Amino acid sequence: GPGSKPFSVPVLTVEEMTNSRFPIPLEKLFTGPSSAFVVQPQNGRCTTDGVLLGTTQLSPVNICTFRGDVTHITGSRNYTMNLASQNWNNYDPTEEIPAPLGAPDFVGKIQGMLTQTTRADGSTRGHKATVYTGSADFAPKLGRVQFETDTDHDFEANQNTKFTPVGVIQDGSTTHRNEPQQWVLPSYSGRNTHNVHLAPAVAPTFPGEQLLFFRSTMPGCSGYPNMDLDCLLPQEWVQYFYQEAAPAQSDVALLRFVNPDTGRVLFECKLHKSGYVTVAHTGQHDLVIPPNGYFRFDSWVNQFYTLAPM
Amino acid sequence: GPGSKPFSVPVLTVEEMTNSRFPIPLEKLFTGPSSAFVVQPQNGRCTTDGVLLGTTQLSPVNICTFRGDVTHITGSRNYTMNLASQNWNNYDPTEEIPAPLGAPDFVGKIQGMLTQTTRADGSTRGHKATVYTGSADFAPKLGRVQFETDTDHDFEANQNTKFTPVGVIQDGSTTHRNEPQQWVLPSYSGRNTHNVHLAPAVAPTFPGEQLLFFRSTMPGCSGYPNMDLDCLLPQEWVQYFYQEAAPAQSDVALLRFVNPDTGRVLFECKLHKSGYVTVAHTGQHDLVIPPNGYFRFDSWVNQFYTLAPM
Repeated sequence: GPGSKPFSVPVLTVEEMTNSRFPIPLEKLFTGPSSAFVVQPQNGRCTTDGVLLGTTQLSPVNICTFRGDVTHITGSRNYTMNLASQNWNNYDPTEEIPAPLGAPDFVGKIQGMLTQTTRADGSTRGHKATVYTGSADFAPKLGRVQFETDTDHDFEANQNTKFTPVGVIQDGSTTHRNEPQQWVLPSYSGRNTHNVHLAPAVAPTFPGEQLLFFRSTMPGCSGYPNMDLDCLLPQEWVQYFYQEAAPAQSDVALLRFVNPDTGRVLFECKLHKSGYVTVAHTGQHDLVIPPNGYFRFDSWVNQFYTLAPM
Repeated sequence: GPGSKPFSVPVLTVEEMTNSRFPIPLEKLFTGPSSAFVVQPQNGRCTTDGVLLGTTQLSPVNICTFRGDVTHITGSRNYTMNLASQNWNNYDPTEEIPAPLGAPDFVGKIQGMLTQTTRADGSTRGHKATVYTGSADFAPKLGRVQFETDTDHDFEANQNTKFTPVGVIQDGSTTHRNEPQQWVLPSYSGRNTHNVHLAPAVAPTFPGEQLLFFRSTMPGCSGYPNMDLDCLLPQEWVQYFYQEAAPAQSDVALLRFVNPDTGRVLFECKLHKSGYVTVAHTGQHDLVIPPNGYFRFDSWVNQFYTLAPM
């Protein structure tokens, strides 16, 4: 970037920031144990010195979008989308990425709208549509995704078509909140293929520590979905580290979460250079924060620094 | 004072950035005359020293969203939404802004989805919905808007409801591309009321200059809409100026648009302190830019600096 500032984090409140895993605002901070799952999201991954990882790209509005053109599957209301790149050029499967940037990084049924414009006359059309990212034929890395829609006839072939995500759904005849599964990665090249070029899984290692999650509630569109969505970094931090690209002077940036209403620190945390945050706590806990609170970088420390409990 | 923290613009390409007037990426740059109509958008308004204006707020995903509770209009598929604030608290109509932050700043028919969760059991529902921002009863400043939907019964009252925008429609006539009207501000308190606390209208005043517009194509959902959408500043520039808060040393920052493939400047432009851009050109022109090109601040200059023609 064009500046010449030492390392910092942005002065932004949680509510001023955006989830890096779905195009919705952040609402709250949450910490819980993670030994019972694998935490390997591919969106919202960036080192503190500005290296984008996984499927992470810069604008939050592109997260969980797809673009391309569609072909109807006869005898259904389903369509295959042959993907374009984000700027409508040809999609290139040989790029060293797990999937097109911004592709969904969790297994679930994401609902939104497919929209389309006919080039010759500028006629337009749009329908509700869902992508099941755990389906065998979800293969964005190969350039193909299938959508279930509300039409069997009202999309043209060979015309620009976009999917805009809105929320998630669940089958209400089944155990409530059984999906989405935010920590289950899709198989980006389809069932029984191996993902490539992934951002690594993350876990706290220091005793007494847990991940700190930046949490939103995904809109629900049908049934009884699990709408919790946790990201490792706000999108604005991805954007800021990309732009600043300040070298990490140690493995960990010590951050204090400041309450400007009282002038006191509420808690401190470790921002790991590979791009995730830990805190000293044991158990599930919804943090209760001043709405005008923000994070502040105070010191470079190592991974063996002992945090004050919160 | 002299020696103030240096101003800059981010190193981001047009395609890496986001429209500040609808939650979609930027696609291109455009210049044309604007003397016959008023250019007074309320989103994407910020001074170079970081003062947000109009209805402008920080995250692009919130633009053209609404949140609140809904009330069915008997005998129709229409719902009144009684607005909440962006963080689900009560909305305050006496705040010194034109309308809730991020509200639409153009007259048009915006289609998306209304989604809702019932608190007691986590049941959910989602439906297509259109808001007409030129409607007599479009009064977001007062805390009320109307949505035409695809249901007459499947929303509950007194439960959190969100509108997520997707794109625009055209109907009510056979004249193509006559709407949306991107430079017509809504009457934010309803028909025959006066708007308040507006960001000012902008115009080129220097002979031979025109505004430079940051352009996207809104998705279309029905009919033959005009999908052009021009903002005065990318959302990332709003975010960056807010965060950096570098003092303006004059009223005009000279930017050069750099082509890293050649090392040479393609064009130069004026970034006015009050937050818009002009170029020296006469006529309508779609700029042909290298996709990796970006803007670079080179100097503060005087109001009446003469730009190189482009």
